[PDB]
Order: sequence, then C-alpha cells, then structure tokens
Amino acid sequence: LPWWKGAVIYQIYPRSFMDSNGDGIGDLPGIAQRLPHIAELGADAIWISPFFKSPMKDFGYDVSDYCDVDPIFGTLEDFDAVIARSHELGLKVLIDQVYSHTSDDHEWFAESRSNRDNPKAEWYVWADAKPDGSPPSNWQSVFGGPAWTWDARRGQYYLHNFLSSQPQLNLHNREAQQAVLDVMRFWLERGVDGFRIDALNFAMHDPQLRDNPPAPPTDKQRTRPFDFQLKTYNQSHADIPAFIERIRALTDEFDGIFTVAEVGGDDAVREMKAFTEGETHLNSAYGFNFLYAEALTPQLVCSALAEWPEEPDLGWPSWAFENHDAPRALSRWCTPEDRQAFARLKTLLLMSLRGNAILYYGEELGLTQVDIPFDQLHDPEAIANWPLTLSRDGARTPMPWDDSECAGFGSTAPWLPVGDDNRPRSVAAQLGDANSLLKFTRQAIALRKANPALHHGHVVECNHDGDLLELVREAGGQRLRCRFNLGSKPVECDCEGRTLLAINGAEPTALPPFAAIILE
Repeated sequence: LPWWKGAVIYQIYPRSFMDSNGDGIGDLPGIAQRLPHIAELGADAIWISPFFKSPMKDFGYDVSDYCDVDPIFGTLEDFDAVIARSHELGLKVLIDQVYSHTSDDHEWFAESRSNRDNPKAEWYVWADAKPDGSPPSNWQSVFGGPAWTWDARRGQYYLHNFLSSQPQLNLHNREAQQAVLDVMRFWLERGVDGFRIDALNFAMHDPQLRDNPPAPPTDKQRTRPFDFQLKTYNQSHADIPAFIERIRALTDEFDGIFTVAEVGGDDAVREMKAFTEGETHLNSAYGFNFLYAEALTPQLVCSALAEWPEEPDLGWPSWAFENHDAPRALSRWCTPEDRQAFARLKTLLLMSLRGNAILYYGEELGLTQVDIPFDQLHDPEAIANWPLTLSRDGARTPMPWDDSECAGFGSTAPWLPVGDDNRPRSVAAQLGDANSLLKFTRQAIALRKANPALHHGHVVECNHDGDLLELVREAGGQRLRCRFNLGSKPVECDCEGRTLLAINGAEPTALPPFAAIILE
C-alpha cells in the first residue's frame, strides 16, 4: 500500500503555471500561491519540471547547476516554501532529475572540455574525428542534425543525444554516477518525496561507438536524420539498470520516496520493466504510447495495458496522454464539435487505467494546442526541422486562472500566448460552470480514489471491438466493468450491475457518441 501506487500526479511546467512578479514567466512564489488549486483537485502529488539554474536552450532541461534554482524562477528559499506549503496541503512533491546530460555551461563540462587529462576528462563522451574530419559515428540528434559537435579546446567531438548545448554525460564513469547520486541526495535532504527521472534510457551509450542501422520504412514521414536510423548504440546500454539500483538504494535511505522514469523510443516496454523490476529499481515509468498517438483507439489502450501484467516482480506503469513534449491531446484526438464530450471520456479513461495518472497542467480545463508561427518559435527543434516539428511550444501556454486581461497568469506580455480558445476555459470560469471539465476531473479523481478496483485493481479483461473499449478491473472484493465509446457511432452493449458513473448519456445497455459508464 505505498502512497504512490494508484496516485494522480499533476505535472507543473513552472514557466507557464503562475508569473508572480510580472516579467512574463512563471516562478516558484507563483506556484506556492496556486498550490491549493491542485490540492482541491485531489491530486496526490505535484511533479515540478526543471527549475534549476539553466541557459534555457531546452527551457530548463539543459542544467548548469544541479543544486540551485534559476533566477528566472526565484531562489532556493522559494523552493523550500513550495515544499512546506504543499506538505501543509497534504501534497507530495516530485521534482524533475536530468541525468543523461548537462548544459554546455555546467561547471563539469567547462572542466571536461578544457583538455584531455583533467579530472573530468571522462565525465562526458569524447572521441577523435575520423581521419577525414567526419564525426566518430553516424548518430543523429533527437532535435535535428548530428549527435556530435566539434570542440577545438580538445581537438575532439563530444556526444549530445539532444541539443549541442546538452552534452551527454558519460554515466559509464563511476565518478559521474557518484556525482549525480550526490545531487539526488541534496534534493532528498530538502524534503522532496521523489523524482521524475528525465529520458532515463539515454543515460548510457555504446562505448564501441558502433553506427546505428537504417530504420525500416514505418511510413510516418521522416522529419529529421534521427528518424532514418534505429537507436541501437547511441543509448539504451545494458548497464543502465545497475545504475538505477544505486538510485533505489539511495531513495530507500529516506521515507516514502517515489521514482518515475521517462522512457523514450518505440523500443520502449523492455527498458521500462528492466527500469522498474522488483523493489531494486525505480517504482514507475511512462512511455510515449499516448504522447505520440494520432488517435485514441481501444486497440491502442489494450495494446498499452497488455504490456504490464500483474506478475509479482513487474513495475507499476505511469500514463501520460499529453505533457510539455507533445501537442495538447484534444487537438490530436477529436474535432471541435466532439471536444466537450471527448474531454470527459478521455479524463475518465485516464483515471480508469491500471497505473498512475500523469495529469499535465491545463488538462483538467481541456486546454487546446495553440498554433505557434515560425517567427514566434522558442523550441530550437522546431526551427531546425520545420515544418515537421514536435510542436512542444504550443503545448506550453500560460495556465489561465481567471478571464482578466492577463487571464491571471500575471503578465499582459507572457512568454507564450494564452490562446483565444483557452481564455474562456479559465479556472475561475470553470468554478462558476457546474458542468465544467474542472468539476468533472475532480469527480473522476474522487471516483478513482474511493474505488479500489479503479485505484489499483487488476486488469482481468481488456476487450476491443471497433470504437468500443471495455476494461474489467478487480480488487478488494470489487469488480468493475468500464465501457468506453471512443467513436461518434452509438454502440449497444448485457450488464446486470450498478452504475458508479455514466457520462455523455451512457446507459447500462447503450453508449451514444463518446459515452462511457462504470458498472459495479
């Protein structure tokens, strides 16, 4: 019965939650003021995306000091206040930990790149050019172009799976391993309740520097060099789990800690279970099954869930429909016509999946993707790979609190725009509206919490037939039948039970368009 098993986690993007000093950017005092929103929602924890000292090339995921707060967001004083307010509200607090790379402006890299003999020479991945000047391997950056960059300081290439500004850490190096573990300890000694571990399968590359093989044609249009090749050797080294053991060993030194890993790629499930196996690795992990899905299908849900059987040493999966890395799901999965009814099907479904619900800021209000022009881009990835981008900027818009000029974000000049379609969806307006998605999400969260078959139950059946999904889950004497219509065709279901919840005119025997019902 660990607190995290069955939790809902509300992910905060601190640049766009609440700007408490009027510069156009969210900040930690902003988050402190707004925390009651999350509490009243009934989320068990917050996960704060990176707020550490950073040049902000990957907007905080390029860390230059692992143990301080960036001036953009306030101070270490302000982080201790978010922890204390959260705990007073009964919220657990998770922070992002970014261990596959640092900024190029990090003190470790400034030492590493200085020459070939320094104590940190080997904390990053250095290799000579080919005799013709070429890079040491054919590896390609996640964000466009190659995964290696020249440094004349050393007369060598250095590896970066992401921007040239995010040189890959060499976690094969036990001194680097020890250093990032000591960073995690710093954060654990400040009362943090655990971690979201960034791109954990990028922690470790192949020391042999073998070329990646060509990718088969899964004819998703190829957007960038990275899409041409299987990520065989640039990442996913067999030794990552041994490193994760030292993490769990470290978190076991403190009370009631939760770890969840982000795990990228289509090679996904094998490293997720390896990263979460038994009680020696991480608690949980999430992948991109929903983040990169064009459509929400029953077959995609029964595919995803089938990967995580209740076997005795298997991990506990986490689910993310949307976050800062993928367009707002309502802009992917449904027409404007269908949006209102779909938003509640989707929210109820997230709460009915076996695993943890990763709710992203704005998801409880039904915020839509804001289209960001090429002139107005921030994400380097998009400028490089236009028009075939990851569309992350439009996912990162300021949280709308009221219907004021600044929508209560704290700035008539925010760093990204609110979006005309998100302005009417503000938390204030939704607190006045009795059928609001804010009020529905509360209800979905309360129904998961109070029902042990939703909260944690086994998936005893997952049945898919065209647009109909049925989840049969079960725990503590309870057996629930969860029926979902992911389609605009009224579908006819043989129940013989009690309706816990019915939406969009769902009945025990019939499901109109985008209707769902939980039967006990």
